[PDB]
Amino acid sequence: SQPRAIYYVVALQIWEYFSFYGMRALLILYLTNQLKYNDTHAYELFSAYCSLVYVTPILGGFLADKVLGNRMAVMLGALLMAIGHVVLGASEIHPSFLYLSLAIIVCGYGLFKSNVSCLLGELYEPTDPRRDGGFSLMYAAGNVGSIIAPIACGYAQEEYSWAMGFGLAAVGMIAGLVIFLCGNRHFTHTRGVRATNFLLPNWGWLLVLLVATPALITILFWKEWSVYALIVATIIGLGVLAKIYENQKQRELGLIVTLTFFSMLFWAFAQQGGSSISLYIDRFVNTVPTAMFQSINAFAVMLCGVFLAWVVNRTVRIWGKFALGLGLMSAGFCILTLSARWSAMYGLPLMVLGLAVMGFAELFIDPVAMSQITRIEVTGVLTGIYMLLSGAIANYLAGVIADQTSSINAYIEVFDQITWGALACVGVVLMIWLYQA
Repeated sequence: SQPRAIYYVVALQIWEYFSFYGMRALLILYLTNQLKYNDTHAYELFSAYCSLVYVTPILGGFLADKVLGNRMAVMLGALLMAIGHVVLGASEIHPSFLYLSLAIIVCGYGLFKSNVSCLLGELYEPTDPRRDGGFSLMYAAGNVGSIIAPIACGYAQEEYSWAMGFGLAAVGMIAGLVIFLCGNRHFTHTRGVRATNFLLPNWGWLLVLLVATPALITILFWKEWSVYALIVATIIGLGVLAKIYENQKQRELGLIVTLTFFSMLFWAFAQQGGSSISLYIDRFVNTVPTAMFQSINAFAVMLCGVFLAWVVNRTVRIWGKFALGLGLMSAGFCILTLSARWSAMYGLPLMVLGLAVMGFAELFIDPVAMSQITRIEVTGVLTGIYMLLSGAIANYLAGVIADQTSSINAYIEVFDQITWGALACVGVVLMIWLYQA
């Protein structure tokens, strides 16, 4: 019972999410298994990917805020992502096509994330009730594609080849793109730039897309450089946060810093969960295995979300929310660590449980880091810095935790340790807002 363009953006979200998360499902697995790549190199690449995927939407999603509009930069984000996924099928020739494909998709996603959010944002007026139902349709559609994808790319891989899998990701994105580009009625009117800021006609934008691509290619390629470009972006975000420290009297600011810190540690555990458990899985297992477990992440998230919207102070709220998210990440890793050491050491689906509780909490925290940002004291920037630290830094940290994993005894080492550590985060949170009350 919504407008036309909403069904469109919904379908494009389901197919884009399908593609991306199916690929990222196969990513670390493929990377170790048919590569020639050892564990740690694969961890640095995968990490690098996930992390930059969280970085580019800043500069990328802005390209549609200023010169391009939210019509063009989404179809561009989607084209970049499609071609990236396709070149990512041909990756088996040379250590080129890999970083090529990955940079094309980091660029594409870089556009598409914030561009599609702002694009749906440009449809409804500040009257429509159906606005919220459309964004919750974005939630649910995206997450449905999230449970569907790794089982689709999964059953596509092993009974055919990695080719059919990654090309199924590409094909999914292609169908999402066909679905979007078919027709009209979308808006945001991309225009306005005619030639030079400093020598900056279209040549500047060609240069921007092209050159952004190998700037990303060799960063995943050298991968030493990978770590450092974040450190660049990091001194940037921190210097800016520091600038944000206008007067205004009272400023939830530093306690939002507190937020983005605890959510950073959180996402380190969550993403590293994704990769380390992705490899751990096929190596120790008590119909297809492997990459289809990211589907139980997505599915636990959907269960918990369905029950969340089914259920319904800046003190009691944030207290409980963060302490519960952290608490269940920890518990998930306790049940997971005891899944590994019970499956083996003295004799597992309880690992499925561990993941399910990891999603179970994923639900719980970071609406609150995001609610608190929109509610601040401008707003759109704060969530950029947040997405930087929390998204990026936590994905590279996820990568490091992974490095420090790479047998079953080491895996158990890191899982147990991050259970007591996630729990340390919980405790500190509990203490904090208990003392707030």
